[PDB]
Amino acid sequence: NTPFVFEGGRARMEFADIKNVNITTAQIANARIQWAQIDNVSISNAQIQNLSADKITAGSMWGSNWRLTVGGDFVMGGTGGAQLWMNGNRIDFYDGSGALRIRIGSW
Amino acid sequence: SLSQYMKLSEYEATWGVNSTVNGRYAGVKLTNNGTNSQFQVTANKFIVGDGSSGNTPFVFEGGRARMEFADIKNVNITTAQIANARIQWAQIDNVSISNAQIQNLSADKITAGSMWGSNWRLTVGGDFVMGGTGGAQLWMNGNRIDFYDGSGALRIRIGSW
Amino acid sequence: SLSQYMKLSEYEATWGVNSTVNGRYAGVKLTNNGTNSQFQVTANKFIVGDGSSGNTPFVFEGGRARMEFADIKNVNITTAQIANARIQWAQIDNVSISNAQIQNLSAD
Repeated sequence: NTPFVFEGGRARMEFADIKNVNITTAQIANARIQWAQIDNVSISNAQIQNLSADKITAGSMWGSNWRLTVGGDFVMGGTGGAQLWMNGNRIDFYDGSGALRIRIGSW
Repeated sequence: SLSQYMKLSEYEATWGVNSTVNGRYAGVKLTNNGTNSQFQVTANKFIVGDGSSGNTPFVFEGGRARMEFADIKNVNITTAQIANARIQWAQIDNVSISNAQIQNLSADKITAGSMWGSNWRLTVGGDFVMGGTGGAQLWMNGNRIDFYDGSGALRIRIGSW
Repeated sequence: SLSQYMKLSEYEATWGVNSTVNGRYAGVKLTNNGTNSQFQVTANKFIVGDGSSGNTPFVFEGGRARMEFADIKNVNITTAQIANARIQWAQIDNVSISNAQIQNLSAD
């Protein structure tokens, strides 16, 4: 095996153990990390067990039984298929048949 | 031995180079004790130059392996300092981040100071404020839900008056 | 003929010092076939020791490039296992995270 191959300007390595790496550009297919400190990130998909954040700018939000739309509709589901639909004009309570039972706000 | 007190011994085909000048040891000791072949470069600077451009795109210097490019299938790292990092699949046990831009965030628990959509905000104080059509605004917290109209006039209050 | 080692054929200059002890091919084979030169260290341990302290702060051992420090301008990696990682800019197609602490989190 050639588990170090410096070829064509590229240090190919099958394994490495680096105590202290500076990197200018990484292209990492898989990355387990115990303690990161990231000044800026873009991410396509995250799966975070315990997120903490000082400010969250969110487009849409979705839980198992609620959603906050990009438009600002906070919709929560209820027992029996009931639904609170809330936005900056009104709170609507729908029942499990989809019938509006209470409106509070702009009619 | 047509080499310098290094030649090749039986047990250790010691291609030493062992440049000893002013008590600085340099070498290339290809030892092979037949169990561990050790190619010990001893140098303040190990270089791989490319055989084409005289670029030195591997330079180990002063304890530091400098690389112009690398292709590492597996890397343990104790400390990274990465200026730019594209990553296809991360698994991060702990992270601090100063700015994030996440297309699809899933999370089991979100501790949050303030939260801000295009037409809503949940403040650090616990005021959830949604904007509405015409500049209307539902402002709610654990004391009340207030509906303001497009002129900022309170139209409905529910909770503490 | 070269005892401690070498071989210039018209088509390949093999600077191959092939330390073959106990069937461990140690070597360093600088081939040059005039199209590709290859400096093949073959070693259980390619060490770069500093010529100063006898520290070995590059040690290619057992298929693993051990590095006390490194400065890599452009690393492709297939699998990282990073104990601590400061990163100034990242672009992460997928991530699982156990704990995050994010000062400003934009998300679609």
